Amino acid sequence: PESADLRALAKHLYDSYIKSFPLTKAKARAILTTTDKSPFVIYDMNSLMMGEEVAIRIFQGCQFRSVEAVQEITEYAKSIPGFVNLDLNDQVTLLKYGVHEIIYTMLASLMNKDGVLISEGQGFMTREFLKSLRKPFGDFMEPKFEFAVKFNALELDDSDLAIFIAVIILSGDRPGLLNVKPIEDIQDNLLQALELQLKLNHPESSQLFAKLLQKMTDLRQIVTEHVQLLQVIKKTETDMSLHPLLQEIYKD
Amino acid sequence: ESADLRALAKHLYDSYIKSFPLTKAKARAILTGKSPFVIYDMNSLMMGEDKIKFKHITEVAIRIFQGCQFRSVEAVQEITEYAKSIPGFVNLDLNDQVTLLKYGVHEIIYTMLASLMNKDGVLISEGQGFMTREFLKSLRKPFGDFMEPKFEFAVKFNALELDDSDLAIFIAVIILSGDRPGLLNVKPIEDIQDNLLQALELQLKLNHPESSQLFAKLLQKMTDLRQIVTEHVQLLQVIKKTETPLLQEIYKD
Ligand SMILES: CC[C@H](NC(=O)c1ccc2c(ccn2S(=O)(=O)c2cccc3ccccc23)c1)c1ccccc1
Repeated sequence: PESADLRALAKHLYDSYIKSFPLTKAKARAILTTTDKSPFVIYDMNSLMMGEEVAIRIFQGCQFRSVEAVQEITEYAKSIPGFVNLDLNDQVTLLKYGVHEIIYTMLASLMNKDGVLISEGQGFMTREFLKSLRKPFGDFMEPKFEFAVKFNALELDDSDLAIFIAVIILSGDRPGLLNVKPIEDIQDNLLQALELQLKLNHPESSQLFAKLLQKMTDLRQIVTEHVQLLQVIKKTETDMSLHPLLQEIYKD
Repeated sequence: ESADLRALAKHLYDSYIKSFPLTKAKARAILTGKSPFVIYDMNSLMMGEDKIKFKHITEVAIRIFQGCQFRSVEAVQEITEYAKSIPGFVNLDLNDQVTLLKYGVHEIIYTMLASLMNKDGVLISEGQGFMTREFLKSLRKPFGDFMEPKFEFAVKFNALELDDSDLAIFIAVIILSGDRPGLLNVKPIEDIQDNLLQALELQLKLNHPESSQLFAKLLQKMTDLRQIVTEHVQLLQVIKKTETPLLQEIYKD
């Protein structure tokens, strides 16, 4: 039926997602669970030193990946049908507020309860090593880990994720949007696509669609705690700097 | 099974009716016209206190806040009784029942508060009154900023045009959240909620067939509710930091 259109939309978004994100969840899980693709593990200072201030070295590295990620997400967004046709100011707005939610959603795919893949999967940084950086740097990663642990339990694959993150981008409740309605119509179509996708890809997973949507609460709260941490760093490390792209994303 | 979900929908509606005296259908009749005393300024407030029987009258802003808390306490008892009607709820671990209510009553209170609101104000005292939104945000800081976010929420929420039969099932879903901190047996909670969510989905499709993804949009509101509740405590604490005994006990939250 029009189901066909919805499948086509799912298929389109999956395709674009692979084109946009060079480290998929499927690649990630395969690394986490071979010989040619095993990661070097950083769990302390010497492992770090052999892998290549320390907490600032790590934070800066985290910044660069963050900037790279926003770049990927921007490319993916433009593939979402209708997105580029929206008012430019709104495109920018949608990007600014969607970027964190997508970054942490996808970061889950790179995480297990013990650590997180880095440097395209070549490296693996342990939760405890990150939990042991000087305050409050030692505390930026725990809520992401906790979220990922619950989120990974949903057992979503890349094809699921492609649609879900498209749904996130097209959030008409973002502050300062000029034309809510066209955004909401793209999102309605994306939601229907997502719903169908979940029903077909996880036909035993009861009300998975609802549980996925419910996980927006946790995402929201994570973003909030993160900006608070950024505000402390601002005043303590005045020698330090946020990347301009990241600056603009946190302005309001 | 599709008949069973409607059985559940109907049971929850009947219970909701027995538990919540002032329903949305009732409130909306009163807001549109078919008649309440209005509070739009300081003079009208005073006249309202000697017209409408207020049960909390024991600054001005403080008096209004205390009344809002009297009501909330009342609502907690209504929500509690309603939750007992939710199939499976009583059969849950007693500590878990207590936890679901404790973390759930606030989201539900704001949910139902929206049934009593429009862009211009809110029904009070069982619909005998109506306090204007302008008169609320005319109150001194921090008090002028406490109902505004509720109003913004309600406007958004009320646009979904839910009725009481819809809301009954939505509220039950909220109570049966398996992510409340400190639960001991999450399984039967999520189980019940799954059943409630199937019920809700079927309810909305049969009662709002023209609204394609109403289910999803309602689910998105649940996160809005958590944001509201989270933000509300951040003000509530500082209110215990402006208010300076048995009474404090009665309203310990
Ligand atoms: C968009 C927000 C952004 N980034 C994050 O909040 C964040 C944190 C850890 C991340 C990512 C993306 C990957 N990881 S990671 O756990 O794999 C990671 C943690 C620590 C150092 C890393 C260094 C390089 C690559 C990944 C790293 C984003 C941000 C904002 C301000 C400052 C720093 C970072």
